[PDB]
Amino acid sequence: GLTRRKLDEAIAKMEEAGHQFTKNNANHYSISLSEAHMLMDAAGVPKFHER
DNA sequence: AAAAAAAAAAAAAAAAAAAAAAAAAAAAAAAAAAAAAAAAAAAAAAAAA
Repeated sequence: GLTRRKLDEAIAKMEEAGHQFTKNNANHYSISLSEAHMLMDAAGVPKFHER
């Protein structure tokens, strides 16, 4: 449920760190499930409890 | 000479079998539906006119 602009904001906040968004056989960003968790953990979306 | 008694006979009654008829069951189809499998059109990502 993250709009494209929100997801680009999240990856602009995240990617400059040491993390690399692992790509599959192609360049397509193959964000692992844990990668997605971390991304939206620090993306700024409050959890169902922390909100 | 005639009567009665005795003996060798047809007709009716009872039981079983073979013809046929109807219904039900096994089967043996030609047709359809559902599920499965083998390709395809908008969106997304990175390096470069």
